[PDB]
Amino acid sequence: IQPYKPTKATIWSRADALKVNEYDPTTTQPLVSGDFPVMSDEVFIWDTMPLRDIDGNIASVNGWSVIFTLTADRNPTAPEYQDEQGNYDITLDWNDRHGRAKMYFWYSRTGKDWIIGGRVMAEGVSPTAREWAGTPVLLNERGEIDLYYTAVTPGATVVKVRGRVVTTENGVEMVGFKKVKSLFEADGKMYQTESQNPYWAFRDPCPFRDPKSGKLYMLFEGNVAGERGSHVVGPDELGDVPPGYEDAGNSHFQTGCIGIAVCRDEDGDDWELLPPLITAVGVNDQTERPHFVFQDGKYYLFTISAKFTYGDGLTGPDGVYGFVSENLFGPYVPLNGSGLVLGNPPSQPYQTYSHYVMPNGLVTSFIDSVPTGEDSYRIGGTEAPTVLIKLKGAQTFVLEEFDYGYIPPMIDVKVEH
Repeated sequence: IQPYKPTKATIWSRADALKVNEYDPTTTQPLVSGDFPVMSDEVFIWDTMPLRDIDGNIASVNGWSVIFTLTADRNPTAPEYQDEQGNYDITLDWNDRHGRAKMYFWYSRTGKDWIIGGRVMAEGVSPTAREWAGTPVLLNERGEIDLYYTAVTPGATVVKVRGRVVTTENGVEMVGFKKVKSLFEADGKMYQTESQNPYWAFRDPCPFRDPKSGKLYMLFEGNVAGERGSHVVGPDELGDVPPGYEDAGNSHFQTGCIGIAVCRDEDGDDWELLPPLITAVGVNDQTERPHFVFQDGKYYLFTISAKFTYGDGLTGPDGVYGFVSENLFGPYVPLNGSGLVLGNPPSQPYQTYSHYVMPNGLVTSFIDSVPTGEDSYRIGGTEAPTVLIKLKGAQTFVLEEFDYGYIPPMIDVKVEH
């Protein structure tokens, strides 16, 4: 017997979070310009999911780059959105996007200047009217895709739907996305359920093939199981806080975690829930859109979090947080000491969200709210400038800003059927 250290959740502690520096130029997103272009006058987009293979390679098909987006109609003539003076209030329309979210696709031979493709699934295919985020996985040279996504209301279920991409020299179509399959939902012993917490998270599936074992796993956002308000911020959740920083307040209401599941097969059909990789009890309620970069034989685990969902007595920016391990199952340590990788600038704290770090170091995000004066601001619902980061040991560094929605491919796949 070679005894191995047992698998245990890595704790993101309050002491770790106290290191978060909102004013670090190496971990701040470049300022978004108030004059940003808008992709569509018909729909809002936000969460953006590039087509990729199971190993994480961003993929074009016959030279066409493809992205999937969470999408919502713009409703400029809706009476509900007319203000006191009978003028359209975009903020109300934008805030209602989540309740009417649908999966669209877009394509481009340049990895930018996206051409809208429309709905992935015909209306009525999804068992829930709300389609929330996940991952489009290109399977083979027949152009078959497994779209892993979150079916929301009733409940929140990780699901997948098989279809295929068809290309011509004029553009791209998504066909045959007809049969949504239930994979798993929160169990209540490892991941918190709606019964335990009306505000529970269970979403953002990120399937991947482990580069070391070759087994299929899948990350998702969850909360630590237990009735809302029952969790305890104990010595491990507090961590090594300095004198005067012992008070956890009511931070036991913040219970975010990064979950992982394992597949019994190579087709991603039958999944088993595992205990979480990372827990943030007392630190942050929302460890969103968990995803990996594999580099230098290490596991870089990224998650998107918000200022608003920090534990009592803690703060930090909206943006990218992350951890690094030698091993898939840890132990993980916080990148840059605190976990902060790419924070919004405090002068434009809501400029972007739902970032995605790709294996080439390029980080895509969508524009939310950009200030244009003392009280005035613009709504995006469009792609932000891509920004290159470098991963180096347990450090990250912002390097270079690229064009709006620049998502170049890492591989091209030759498709016919």
